[PDB]
Amino acid sequence: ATLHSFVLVDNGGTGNVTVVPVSNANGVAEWLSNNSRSQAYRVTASYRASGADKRKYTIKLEVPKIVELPVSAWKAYASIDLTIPIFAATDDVTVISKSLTGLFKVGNPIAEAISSQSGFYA
Amino acid sequence: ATLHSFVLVDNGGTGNVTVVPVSNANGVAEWLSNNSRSQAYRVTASYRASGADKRKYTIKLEVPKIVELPVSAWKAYASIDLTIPIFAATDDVTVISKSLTGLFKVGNPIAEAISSQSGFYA
Repeated sequence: ATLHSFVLVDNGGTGNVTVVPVSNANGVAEWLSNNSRSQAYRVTASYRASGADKRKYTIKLEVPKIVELPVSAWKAYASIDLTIPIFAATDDVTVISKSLTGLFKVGNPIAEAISSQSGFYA
Repeated sequence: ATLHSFVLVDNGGTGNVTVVPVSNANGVAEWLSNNSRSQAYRVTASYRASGADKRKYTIKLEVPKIVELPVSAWKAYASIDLTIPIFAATDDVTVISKSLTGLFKVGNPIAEAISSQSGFYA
């Protein structure tokens, strides 16, 4: 099942965040941490076709900060649109995922930049 | 230096993909694999202010899959927009990354969905 509960944040066992499936309504897949709107981790995902030869994916993530904001959004917002051409059932496309996870890997440039409130400097 | 070479694809030593900073054209960052246009792994990144109290990140990725298309290609295209408000120097926001990786961690609903050329079903 593609729609199943998963650890979104892995702190190594203690302080893990689990998002559970709460909807699959007319296209949109929705995951949600067991919190109140304001404090909940969110994941939304759709899957459609882009023109003739490709498939499109629209993912959205909302992560709250620990620490004006009754129900107000002191959340970080992410939006991903991955457009991949249709491939034969025998092909291996694990690549894109490993590249995505490679982007946000801790100790990597971009991962490091998001943490310093910094840009990309030489 | 945020503009520093990194491993985007980690295959456990043999067949890793290193991306090197090639430009920083007065804004956008750009990492490329030592390959000809057609076959290279590509990364880009902007960093700008979104209104009064937040900042935005604009990341795009091109994942060539060795799989008509000479210069045109079986490229997987990703595009991330990450809106994050202003946070104190002392603050820990590493949860953003941890979340980003979670989402694309292999063995997870999403990594699993982009493989089978599937959507979110039960």
